[PDB]
Formats: sequence, C-alpha cells, structure tokens
Amino acid sequence: MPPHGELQYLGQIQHILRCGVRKDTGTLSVFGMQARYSLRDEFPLLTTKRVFWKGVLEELLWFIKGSTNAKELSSKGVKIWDANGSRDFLDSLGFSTREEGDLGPVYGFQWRHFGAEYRDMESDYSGQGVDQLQRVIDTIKTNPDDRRIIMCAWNPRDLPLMALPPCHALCQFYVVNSELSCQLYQRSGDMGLGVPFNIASYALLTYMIAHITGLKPGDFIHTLGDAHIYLNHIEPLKIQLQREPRPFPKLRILRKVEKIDDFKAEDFQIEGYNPHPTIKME
Amino acid sequence: MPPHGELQYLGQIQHILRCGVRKDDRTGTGTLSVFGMQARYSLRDEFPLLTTKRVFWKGVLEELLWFIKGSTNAKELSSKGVKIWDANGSRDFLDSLGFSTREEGDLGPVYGFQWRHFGAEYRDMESDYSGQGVDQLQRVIDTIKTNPDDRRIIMCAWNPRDLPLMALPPCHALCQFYVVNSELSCQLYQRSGDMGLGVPFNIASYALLTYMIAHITGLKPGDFIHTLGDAHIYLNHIEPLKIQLQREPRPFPKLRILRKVEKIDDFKAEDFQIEGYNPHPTIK
Ligand SMILES: Nc1ccn([C@H]2C[C@H](O)[C@@H](COP(=O)(O)O)O2)c(=O)n1
Ligand SMILES: Nc1ccn([C@H]2C[C@H](O)[C@@H](COP(=O)(O)O)O2)c(=O)n1
Repeated sequence: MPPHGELQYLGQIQHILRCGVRKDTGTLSVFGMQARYSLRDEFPLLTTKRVFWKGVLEELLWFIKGSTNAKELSSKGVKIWDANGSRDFLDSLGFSTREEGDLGPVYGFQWRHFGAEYRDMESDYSGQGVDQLQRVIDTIKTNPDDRRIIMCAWNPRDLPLMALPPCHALCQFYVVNSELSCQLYQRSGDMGLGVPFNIASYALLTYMIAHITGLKPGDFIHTLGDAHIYLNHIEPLKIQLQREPRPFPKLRILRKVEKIDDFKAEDFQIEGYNPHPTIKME
Repeated sequence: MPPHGELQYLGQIQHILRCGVRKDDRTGTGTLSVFGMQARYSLRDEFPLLTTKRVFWKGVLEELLWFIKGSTNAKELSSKGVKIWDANGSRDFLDSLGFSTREEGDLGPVYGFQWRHFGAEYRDMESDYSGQGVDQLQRVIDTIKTNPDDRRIIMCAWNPRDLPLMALPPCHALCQFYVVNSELSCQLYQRSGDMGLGVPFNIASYALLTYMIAHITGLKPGDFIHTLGDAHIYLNHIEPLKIQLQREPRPFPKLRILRKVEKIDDFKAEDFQIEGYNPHPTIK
C-alpha cells in the first residue's frame, strides 16, 4: 500500500539524507518537496517523536489574534518567539527605539491587516489593511469553488521591519465534496526541528476553518522550498527513522464556535496521542 | 537512460483524468480537478519547452520581457504580436469589473508592477514609478550574487491590497530561487493551473526567467520546480488532451543566449535562440 501519513515525512528525511547536498555550520538540502497528509478522521501530530502541541495551539491563537508581541505568547508558557523580541536582538537589527517583544509586522499583522502601516505592537489597527483570514472564511462560505482562496504572510514592503522573515510565505485553501484542504508554501524547512511543528500548525488551522464553515477536513499539502537537515541532527534523525509509527491521534473540537476569533485553547482536545520519546536535536 | 522531463507533465494530466473530481467555476462549463501537485524539470543543457504540442514560444518570451519592463499595458505587448492579455484590457472587460473610468489596456497593478514596484501606490499604466516600492526582481539578482545561500530569494506577485484593482488576480503567486554548486534552481507556486492551455506556456516562462537570471549572475541553470494549487482540466479539453497523451515526446530543445548581457533590463528577444525544437502539431 502506498506511503501515507507519517511515512511521507519520514520518506522526505530519507530522501534528503541520500540525495541532499552540502550547503552551508551546515546542512544537507534539497530544493522543492511536497507531502500530502490526510486529515479525514485523524490529525497529523507526529508519533516518532513528541511534538510541542501546546506551542502549536497557543502560537496559532496568538496569530489569529493579530498579535505581534512576543511577550503575549510568552505569557502562555510558549517561549519560541522570545529570542526574536529580545532587547539585544532588536538592537542588532537597528530597532533600539522599539519595545522588547515587538517583532514588527509578522504573521498576525499580515493575516489581519495586510498592507496597513505598522507602527508598534500596541497600536490599534482596527479596520486597517486587508483581513485575509476573515476574507478566506467568507469566500469559503459564499463561493467554495474559488481558486484565489489565499492568505499571504510574505510582504516585501514590510520585510525590513520584521524581526524574522516568515518561513510560511503563503497558504491556499480548496473545497470539493464538502472537504476543505490547505496547501502551505514554506520557503525554508528545518526537517528535524521545525517541520513537525509546522505540519501540526496548518492542519490545526484547517480544522479550525473547516469547523467555522461547516466543512470536513480534507488534505494538508506541505510544499517546501529549501528543505534541510542540520548536520548535528543527522544521528538523532537516524534513531528516529527506525521507530515504528503509531497511528495518528484525533483532534476533537469540544463546542460549536461561530467566529474564528472566539476559539480558545480549552476548546481543543488531542485524543490517543501516543508518541515515542521526545528524542530531539539542537 | 533517465526518462524525458515531459512525462511528468503528461503524468499529471493522466492523474487528473483518472483521479480528479468534478469542480465548477465562473464560466460553469466545469473541470476535473486535483489540489496540490509538483513536477521537477531539469534545465541542465536542455529547455523544457513541451514537444507533444507546439507551445507559443514567441508569446512566452515577449510576455516575459514585457513583465521585466514593468509594464501594465496590454497594448505594449499586443504591439509585439502577442494578444494573450488583450481581452483583459478591453473597454468591455474593464467596464464589467467596474473600471468604467480606466483607459483601454490598463490592466492595473499586475505582474510587471508587482515585480518592479511592490507596495507602491498604483495610479495608472502611464505613470512614472521610478524609485517607488520594492524592486523584487533586482533584489533577487543582487542577493543571488552576494549571498547565494540565502533562503529568502523570493519574488511575490500576490498583493492583497492591490487585488481589487487588478484585471486578473495572478496565477503565479510567487517564485523562489536557490543556488547550490553554482546552479540556480527556481520554484513556482501557481495557485491555479489550466493543464491543457496554460501550464505548458507557464513552464517555459519560468524556465526562461531562470535562464535569464543565471546568465546575469554567472551561474548555470539547475531545476525548475512547478508546484500547483488547483490543477484542473476543463471538460472541453478532455478529448484534445486524450489525443495529445498518445504522442511520444521528442527530446527537449536547447536555449541559446546569443550575447553577454549585464542587466536584466537589457535582454531583447533577438538575444534568444531555441535550437532543435521539434514539436508535434498544435492542438486546440
Ligand atoms: N516556523 C519555522 C521557523 C523556522 N524554521 C527554520 C528554517 C530555517 O533553518 C530557519 C530559519 O532560517 P532562514 O530564514 O535562514 O531560512 O528555522 C522552520 O523550519 N520553521
Ligand atoms: N498564466 C495563467 C493564467 C491563467 N491560467 C488559467 C487557470 C484558470 O483555469 C484560469 C484562470 O482562472 P482563475 O482565476 O479562476 O483561477 O486560466 C493559467 O493556467 N495560467
């Protein structure tokens, strides 16, 4: 039977290890990859190593809120953007004026206020720029056949203001047979560390939008540009490739929610998540 | 011997015919459709101009030089013999989008304007945009020279703020570049793909663009990666495509760049020669 689920991911690791080139403290890398994760009665949270579910869910709610304030995610116990908002790191980018935690116009601002003028992370941007996220939901409801259902985080004008240029440049949604699918264009993928988190994020987003629009989840298609393994991750990845995948968990949404801004972390339960030990890399 | 690059394109047609699902559109005539496909076409001593049906090379090349010029004027392309944008700049089509006031040929802030002036305020097709917004095309060329390992070598045409002014939202949302071993590859994210009429043309445009940037930056072409969103065949085109699928590809031609060129802006159509193109007859 053809490789499905987790074996797509593990297949991509294997391909990089065998066919990737040394491109540099260093990586093995392949340009252009594509995996398909079914979302039908399962949720692609990897089992060969524990994924930081809690980080996935809080990061996403933080984006949905429009927030560009690393402290606002750090308050929920998720520190993954904290280094990017530090005094020293902001100072190194020429942003000595800026308050600690102001990442600039990253995902949350691009998703809700694309094209508005960024001031700081505290400003009110109500009704300013394009609310791409709501515009996606509306189009799914009133014209599911549309082929322009896109949300774009890549904004060349705003790049120089951002703490980090986005890895997730864009996503597109698609509907047929009452199933909502999503494809992510990810320009750069650290396969050991980032990508399992990244798959879970966009699968989570697709579950959320499906729920709001009365559709069932379909596929998550993960497209990569620069797909790489850091050289220090090879040996641990070699341990991991030999573990037997367990079946994917399910994601249960615990109440009927009408607008995407109303989702809360306690609305979500991951069922039957049975991962092998977090055996992870630098 | 490694198989012919074109078999991926014909494979994709076949997967859609076999597994694609009925999905409609504005015209209502209908498609067979799959979401998410990817093909890889080597550009090493070969040019992926499809041979199972003749592709409108002249159209490919003039449109691209038109884009590079930063033009948003259907008439400047039409004047070179290439009518592909004309219907979209006609008084009638523009009126139908509620642009009753706009000059004929003004397509709004489409590819050329996004590539050379992203984020600038669009006025009309004749205005001067020199020094306004981001010149993505040049920033891409500059980054390829000075930092080839960079993972952010991107040129985006998808501008949500400008979408309402465009005569057509772009199919080619973005493209990304990559260098390793002095080879430049390119990946295209195409949000929507008419497999019969547009995809072959599209493969050649980005292959050609990569050849251009490689020549500017002292590199050799590597791969062109074509990634699709909604990949579809119009029901219209099923009989014609079943005809095309019967044909054996001929070997891909080669693309020759006839002089040394310093800046992307200085390419002319006469600079390019397609050697050894041996296509079967045009279809429909
Ligand atoms: N959500 C994220 C964020 C980051 N990265 C990885 C990819 C790169 O290794 C690095 C980002 O660096 P760069 O911008 O140079 O590609 O972290 C990732 O996979 N997923
Ligand atoms: N460069 C282009 C332009 C257009 N199309 C096709 C895709 C769709 O069939 C239609 C545009 O439709 P839509 O905007 O609804 O996706 O033409 C294409 O393949 N390539």
